[PDB]
Amino acid sequence: GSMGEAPNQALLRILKETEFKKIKVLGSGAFGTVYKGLWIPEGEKVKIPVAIKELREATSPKANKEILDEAYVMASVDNPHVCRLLGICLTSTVQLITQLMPFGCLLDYVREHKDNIGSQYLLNWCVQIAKGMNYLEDRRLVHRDLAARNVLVKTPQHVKITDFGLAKLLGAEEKEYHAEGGKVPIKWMALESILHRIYTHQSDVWSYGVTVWELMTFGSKPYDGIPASEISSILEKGERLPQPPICTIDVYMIMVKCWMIDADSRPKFRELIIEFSKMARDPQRYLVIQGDEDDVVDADEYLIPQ
Ligand SMILES: CCC(=O)Nc1ccc(OC)c(Nc2ncc(Cl)c(-c3c[nH]c4ccccc34)n2)c1
Ligand code: NA
Repeated sequence: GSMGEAPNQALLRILKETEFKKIKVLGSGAFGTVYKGLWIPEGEKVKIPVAIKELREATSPKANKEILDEAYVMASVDNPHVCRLLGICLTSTVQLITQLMPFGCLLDYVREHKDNIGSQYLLNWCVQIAKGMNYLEDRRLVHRDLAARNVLVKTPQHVKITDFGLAKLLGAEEKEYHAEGGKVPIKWMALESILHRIYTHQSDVWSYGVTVWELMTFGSKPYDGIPASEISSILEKGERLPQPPICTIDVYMIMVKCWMIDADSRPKFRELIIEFSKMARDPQRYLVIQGDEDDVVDADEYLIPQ
């Protein structure tokens, strides 16, 4: 309890609204709306595809608060497996501008390409998502909303984590974030998060296991048919998501470890990177898929806290 805080010198970039045009709606609902768009900086021979996020809440001040908190976090992160803020645009309700991810979210992707998705892809996605989370952990960020819908696809070989609407920054030696009231997706949440509103890097790991389960089932809904109010008592009873058909015990065991009652018994993201990348060297030994396609680890898969 002696470490202080370093200054955050991230630049917040404010973009002119005239420099980009909307093209079509990509998605919308309660959260707000996301548009596909093209950004054309003033004195340059460049056109950049972007997503334009317009969050919607009860009032404009409410939306603007939430959206500026999200811009803070996204402006502070820079990793190949995490979405990056290009900047914000100061309309009546603020717009978040980010890179367009042309293949959409990973959840819809695995649903739409179920039949042409092999073991190599699935396992590398798991590696890449873990690399993203591990980086976020090194930035002392708890994501709190990791799910297949919140993983975006730049290319089938390259995915990035998105949606920092619920993300929280921990203090220097701080371990937990205690949430107030507020909707959070119960079916991706760790038990302690549901019971006590405690969120940690290890509660993010629980969400990761559920995200991997989504991928391995080719985009099934977790605990399908079950109402959210019944979930915590199910988990308290020791019940968990079932073993996906394509999964070997080796892979299913990793998921179960992510869903341990004891948060500190769950794997660390750095360990998941190692485990999944080892598996990715021999994909068909670990996933058994219809119509598919040394202990040595590369230093880029051996990540040490920063
Ligand atoms: C799971 C649903 C899904 O993401 N669809 C989807 C389809 C097609 C796309 O590209 C042509 C994309 N590209 C994309 N690029 C950047 C962002 Cl920041 C978002 C994005 C963030 N939040 C969202 C909520 C709803 C829709 C999109 C987003 N999307 C996304
Ligand atoms: Na392994």
